[PDB]
Amino acid sequence: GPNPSDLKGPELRILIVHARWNLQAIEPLVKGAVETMIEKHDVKLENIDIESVPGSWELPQGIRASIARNTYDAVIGIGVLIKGSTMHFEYISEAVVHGLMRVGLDSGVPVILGLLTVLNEEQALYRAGLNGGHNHGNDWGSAAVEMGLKAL
Amino acid sequence: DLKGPELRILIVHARWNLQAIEPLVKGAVETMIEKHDVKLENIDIESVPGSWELPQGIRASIARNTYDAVIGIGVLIKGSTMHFEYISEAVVHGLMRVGLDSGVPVILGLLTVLNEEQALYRAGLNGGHNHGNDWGSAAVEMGLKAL
Amino acid sequence: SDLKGPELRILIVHARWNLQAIEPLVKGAVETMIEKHDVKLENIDIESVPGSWELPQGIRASIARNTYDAVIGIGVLIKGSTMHFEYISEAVVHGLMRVGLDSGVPVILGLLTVLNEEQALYRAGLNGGHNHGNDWGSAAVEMGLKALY
Amino acid sequence: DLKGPELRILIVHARWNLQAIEPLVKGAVETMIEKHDVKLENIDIESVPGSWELPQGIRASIARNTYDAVIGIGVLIKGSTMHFEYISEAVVHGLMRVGLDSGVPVILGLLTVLNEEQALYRAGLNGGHNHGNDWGSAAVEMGLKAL
Amino acid sequence: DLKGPELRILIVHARWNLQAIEPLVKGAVETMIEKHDVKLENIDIESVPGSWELPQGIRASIARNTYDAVIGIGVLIKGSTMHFEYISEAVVHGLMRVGLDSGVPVILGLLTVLNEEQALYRAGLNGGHNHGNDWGSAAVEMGLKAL
Ligand SMILES: Cc1cc2nc3c(=O)[nH]c(=O)nc-3n(C[C@H](O)[C@H](O)[C@H](O)CO)c2cc1C
Ligand SMILES: Cc1cc2nc3c(=O)[nH]c(=O)nc-3n(C[C@H](O)[C@H](O)[C@H](O)CO)c2cc1C
Ligand SMILES: Cc1cc2nc3c(=O)[nH]c(=O)nc-3n(C[C@H](O)[C@H](O)[C@H](O)CO)c2cc1C
Ligand SMILES: Cc1cc2nc3c(=O)[nH]c(=O)nc-3n(C[C@H](O)[C@H](O)[C@H](O)CO)c2cc1C
Ligand SMILES: Cc1cc2nc3c(=O)[nH]c(=O)nc-3n(C[C@H](O)[C@H](O)[C@H](O)CO)c2cc1C
Repeated sequence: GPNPSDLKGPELRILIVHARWNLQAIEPLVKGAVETMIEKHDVKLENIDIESVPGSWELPQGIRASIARNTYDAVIGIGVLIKGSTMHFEYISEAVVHGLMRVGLDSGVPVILGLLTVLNEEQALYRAGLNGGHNHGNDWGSAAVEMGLKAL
Repeated sequence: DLKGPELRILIVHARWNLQAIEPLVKGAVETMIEKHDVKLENIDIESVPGSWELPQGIRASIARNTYDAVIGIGVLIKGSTMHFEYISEAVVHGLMRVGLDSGVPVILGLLTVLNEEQALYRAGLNGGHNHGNDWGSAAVEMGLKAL
Repeated sequence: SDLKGPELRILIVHARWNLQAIEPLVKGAVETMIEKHDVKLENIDIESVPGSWELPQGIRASIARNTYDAVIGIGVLIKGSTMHFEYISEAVVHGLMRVGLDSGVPVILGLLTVLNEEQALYRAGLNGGHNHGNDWGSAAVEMGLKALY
Repeated sequence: DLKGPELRILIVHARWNLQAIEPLVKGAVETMIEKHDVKLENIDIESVPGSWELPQGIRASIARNTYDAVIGIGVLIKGSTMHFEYISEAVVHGLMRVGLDSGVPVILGLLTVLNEEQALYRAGLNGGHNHGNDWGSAAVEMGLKAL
Repeated sequence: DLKGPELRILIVHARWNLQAIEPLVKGAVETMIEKHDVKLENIDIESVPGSWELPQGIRASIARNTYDAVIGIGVLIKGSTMHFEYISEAVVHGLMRVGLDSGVPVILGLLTVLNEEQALYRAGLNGGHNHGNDWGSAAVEMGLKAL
């Protein structure tokens, strides 16, 4: 499984952009990422910006717009895509993931992937720390801090 | 709660499967006007032959005029060949690229369905929800956040 | 379409694998542009390349040499015993989208990605099918005009 | 008949599955020389460990010297993992990119097969047709059309 | 018989599945030093949380220092969601991009497997061949050919 770090980033500025489809799963993820950065990495509450966009499709664009306006040491993109009856899931999952990798590489700002691509709601909730699962948001918080520091 | 009386929105839609396209365009327009105070004269509506032309039509139009947000609308239905799989992927990638290259929010109004029924259901027919409404709200929201 | 493009310059690049299917497609695109959209025969350049893989590159080279208002890329890819079909279908389609977006010139997709010969011939107007080359011709004129005017 | 006595051709090939690679390189070279009058000293041949390095080895080489066309040759065989699926796609994409970025025609000589037999058959063994010959002609034609 | 006593090599590896990663890194390093005369001081070893961070970690590092070649090592195992499919593809595409953008050879040391056993087997355990050895030799070769 994952192997996080014990790094401190009191001076890091971190941006979190999350979609709003499936808020039930999004909230615990955001909260986990924030709590872990503060309590475990000494990031300051004032240095964490939180923005939202309607859906996962908008994540790469929202992130790109925000890092052009302000300066961040790392960004976490959070969203939940659930397979439905159409091929929508397959095609936008791929476009969004590609989009996030591009924004990070174009800008030089680490973009941490907080995108869940699941078959059903249960899988999402389970990865958000509910029903006995592990909250992946925590890992994302630690990844952001680590990448923020290594980025300089 | 978001109002954009000064927003300029572009809507580019393909012409294959007009039966499903029209309700989507209409739903988007009605929602922006009636619920976000966008002005009818501030909404440009253009069309292209098919979904393949969507990225290019949008790229050309945003180079000519200035818009706060764009909605690309089309309907791709799986057929007997592999056409559907390969162009769906290319068109979706194309739309993301035009949005990122230009800095202009591009809202995805592309239905990629197995059959006609699925598209109509997502256009508000037969008891379904009209996704066009969601796209209009998204365009307004992204347009405002874009500044 | 009631659109006329007597001043449009159109480029058609087609591959040579499966000429049986390629010819009717090219022919249908040309005849439609001329007879239905008043494009002038002398304003239509026709070029060929060995295979679909070369399509994006041939188009990129040609639109850097001359000026065109719209381009139509024509090729036929048929599923074989290897994964060749799946991988290059995807790369070629992506390449044609890229060339159109990089250059600003409308690229009409005239690429058939079929499971067998019959599907391609049918889409070329044979055996009771509709010739897709006609639609491509009309799309190139429309996009050419909207490219500018 | 296309003749290119003044063309400079580059051939970069991987080294995994040499049994299939050699005949492909050989067919491409023999065909350019014997049928298109390309000069032996005008053909550079380079190798890289595997297919993954093909795009990078080609990019490096066309930055150093000037070539009219390039042929990238390699063989990918489906194995037990998903490696085949993911690098086949990335390599093919990488080869298309290098060609478009540079303006130098890149001919695809990458076989993506399910097993060894399929690759040998396409290299001209066991009653099959050597695809290397086709690639040689394609490079000459694209080399001349590139100017 | 390639020797690169003056080569500077960078190795960036993720930390998911350390059980498989360590043997891979070790095989790569040992092979470069014992078989290609690369100096232990000239090998930088960095890590990142997961495979998703590999392309970015590598890009940041080759912007700071100068390396003749890079090896990106990570292990992606198929799970219950579609995560594996989507990020395997994006990471592989990402690594090819960083290598083509920068001009620095990037050796793919990414295992995309269906289960833990497949990964350990490819790391030289349970009778398998250590793929890290192959990657170390590829890096030396591409580093030397890169000039
Ligand atoms: C049919 C359909 C299904 C969608 N499913 C999701 C989903 O599961 N998760 C998500 O974040 N956004 C989803 N979206 C929203 C998408 O990311 C975006 O807001 C819209 O396509 C318009 O840009 C969906 C949109 C559509 C039209
Ligand atoms: C065989 C075939 C099937 C097509 N199916 C669709 C479709 O379902 N929806 C759509 O908007 N366009 C479709 N198109 C049109 C495509 O987006 C484009 O206009 C044309 O390929 C010419 O560039 C299709 C074109 C072809 C050749
Ligand atoms: C195994 C194999 C199958 C091919 N199938 C097609 C096909 O169906 N259509 C086409 O235009 N070209 C095809 N090509 C040619 C390809 O588009 C191209 O010319 C060359 O592969 C690299 O120049 C094929 C090439 C190979 C090696
Ligand atoms: C598990 C595995 C399977 C591979 N299979 C192939 C293959 O079928 N063909 C090929 O040219 N290279 C293959 N390679 C090598 C690849 O092209 C490249 O040299 C290395 O991955 C390091 O970049 C493979 C490498 C690995 C680790
Ligand atoms: C559901 C899930 C599965 C993951 N699986 C892997 C894996 O198999 N290998 C790996 O290196 N990283 C894995 N990661 C981590 C990923 O590469 C990355 O570090 C994090 O998503 C933060 O951007 C996974 C992350 C998630 C959320």
